[PDB]
Amino acid sequence: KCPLMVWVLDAVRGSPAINVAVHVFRKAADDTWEPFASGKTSESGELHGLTTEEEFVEGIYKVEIDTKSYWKALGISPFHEHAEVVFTANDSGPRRYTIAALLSPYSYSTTAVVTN
Amino acid sequence: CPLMVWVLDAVRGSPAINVAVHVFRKAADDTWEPFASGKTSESGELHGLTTEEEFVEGIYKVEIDTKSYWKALGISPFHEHAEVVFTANDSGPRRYTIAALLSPYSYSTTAVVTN
Amino acid sequence: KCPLMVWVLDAVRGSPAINVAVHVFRKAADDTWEPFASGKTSESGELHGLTTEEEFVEGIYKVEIDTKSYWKALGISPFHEHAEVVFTANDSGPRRYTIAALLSPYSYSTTAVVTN
Amino acid sequence: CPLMVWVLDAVRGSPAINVAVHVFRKAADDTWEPFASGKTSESGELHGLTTEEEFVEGIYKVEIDTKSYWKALGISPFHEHAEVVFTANDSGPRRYTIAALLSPYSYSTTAVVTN
Repeated sequence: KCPLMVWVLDAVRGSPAINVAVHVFRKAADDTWEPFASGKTSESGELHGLTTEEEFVEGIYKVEIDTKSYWKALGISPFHEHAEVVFTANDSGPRRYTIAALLSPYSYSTTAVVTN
Repeated sequence: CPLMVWVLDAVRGSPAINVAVHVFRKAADDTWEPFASGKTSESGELHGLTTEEEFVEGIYKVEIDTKSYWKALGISPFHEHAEVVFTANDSGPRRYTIAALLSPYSYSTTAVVTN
Repeated sequence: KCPLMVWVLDAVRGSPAINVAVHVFRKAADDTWEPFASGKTSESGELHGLTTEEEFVEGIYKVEIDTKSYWKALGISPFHEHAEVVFTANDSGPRRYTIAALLSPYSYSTTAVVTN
Repeated sequence: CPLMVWVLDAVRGSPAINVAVHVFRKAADDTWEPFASGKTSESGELHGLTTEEEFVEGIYKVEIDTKSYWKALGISPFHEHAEVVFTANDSGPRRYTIAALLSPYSYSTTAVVTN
């Protein structure tokens, strides 16, 4: 159903990271990043419905997570401007991508869960 | 130095100083016997826990006292402590660096094992 | 509903970590760890139904995740015997705990998501 | 040394050797201008990227070429590269250590900022 989902967690509060802006880009033929989809994480730290199976073709995608704005709204001084997750989407049978990001003011981790 | 612990603070972006660390070794009776202990330095490092002679094969548990660290900084954390349990020197002596990255509700640990 | 859930992900395969044994213990008055609940992660890497709101009283709990057996079944030589997550469960209004663990052969990370 | 990069391999429990790193600085026209580059050593460290004089205030992007690293090891990874984007030296000169921990489908990055 949903081919690309983003989950964001807050490692300082131990909670979902709510209202985090997320911008997805697709690399164009001229090597520039073209806006593809965007949204804000929900109360559960999830962002669903970014794209459809039809539109999400093979290509290089960048998921930018606006971490600095998130920390600033919480009164915390962070290190990063934003987190970037860059990957190739490949048709190798049925696939769904979940990008999980765990945020700390001076650190972050990201993991991809790719399922059939 | 066959066993070292390095600890970083992901909130401050700095070494985690004065973090207590207790190391245990599993005895023949399956209990955890105290093996070594210390506190991280201003660089977040803890050296000199043991010697090549004393660090024989066995199952070791490195307990990093993260709750006491966060409490001293006025932060109420989730975990009591981080626990790193591993078999050491089962294919001969190795040097181990246990790296820990701390957040109030999360931590990560990684081992760098060198021959 | 479910007060304690465990999620386990595999950072080498980018997938849920399936059939991972998980043992939960509660610290007794004599300072020993008493078995409390156990199970295996599902096809989604989740373990639900470990306990009930009635049984999950305030106390110190240890969640042991049998990572070495998981890696060995995949033909991978890991560092840790198991991962341990030790925490105090506190009544501070309605609370649900999700313990998330991300596994690599020589590293792991754990995060707690505590919600109302 | 005001900017250093340390990279670890979470699969092998070892430093990640020969990892290419490219650093960019945001120009007045909002484009990313090449700033410095290098490869991690046998210890997983990359030193000497820049000097205190050249490392002025600005927004920097440290690109760690993780896909090329995993491909050279016969592992097909998820990410193209890891990207660490930050404002540097906005309250005066600081020393930055960017630490990255790599797995085929995951990575973590942490910054240690010292004055």
